[PDB]
Amino acid sequence: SGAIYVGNYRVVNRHLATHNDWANLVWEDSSRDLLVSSTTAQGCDTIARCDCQTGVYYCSSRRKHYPVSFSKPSLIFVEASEYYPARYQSHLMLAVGHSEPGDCGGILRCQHGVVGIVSTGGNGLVGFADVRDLLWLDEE
Ligand SMILES: COCC(=O)Nc1c(Cl)cc(C)cc1OCc1ncccn1
Ligand SMILES: [Zn+2]
Repeated sequence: SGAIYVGNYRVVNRHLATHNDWANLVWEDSSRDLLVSSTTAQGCDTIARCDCQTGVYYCSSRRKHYPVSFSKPSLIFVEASEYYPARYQSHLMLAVGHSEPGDCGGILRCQHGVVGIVSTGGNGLVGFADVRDLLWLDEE
């Protein structure tokens, strides 16, 4: 589990969104595994605006933050889980890093701020849904 809290937005994995998220919906995209809902309080996270390929992510199944190198956001074939059929995920970055299902929502961050959240992994893979292209998270 986990979310990004930027401005009056809450960014979560679409597959982990609650009824309150869906009832206060701003934007969602199944191909990216992302959903954004509105919040009453302002958040403290800042979004990175960059092309970094190194950063640090939080792994709840280890209670640890790990430094990683990660690929650029791409369209990458993702095998079945309980939430989607084997399908093509978009805006996804991969790293070698330990991963299990409930890890989704952990933040990946670089020197500029929040890069994305955990979404996929296995087999020593961890996939991050990128948020750096969502420039509107910084306004309104
Ligand atoms: C074995 O069931 C699939 C599963 O839940 N795997 C998975 C794992 Cl190990 C870890 C995370 C955080 C997400 C995951 O799910 C998305 C996903 N499905 C498949 C392949 C890669 N990423
Ligand atoms: Zn960066």
